[PDB]
Amino acid sequence: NDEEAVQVKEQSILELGSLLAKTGQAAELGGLLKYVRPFLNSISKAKAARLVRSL
Repeated sequence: NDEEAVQVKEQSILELGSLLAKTGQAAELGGLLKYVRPFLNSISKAKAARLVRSL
């Protein structure tokens, strides 16, 4: 379903974010949180806030 797509999208955000963390990116990783802003409105506030705090 769509929930699976959202899930793999989230783990894609974590994966790519980890890659940017390993490559030492600042503006990219810092702008990632701004880029995922509209994506956080498609799901619950709990997972969104958790993602924000994690990143």
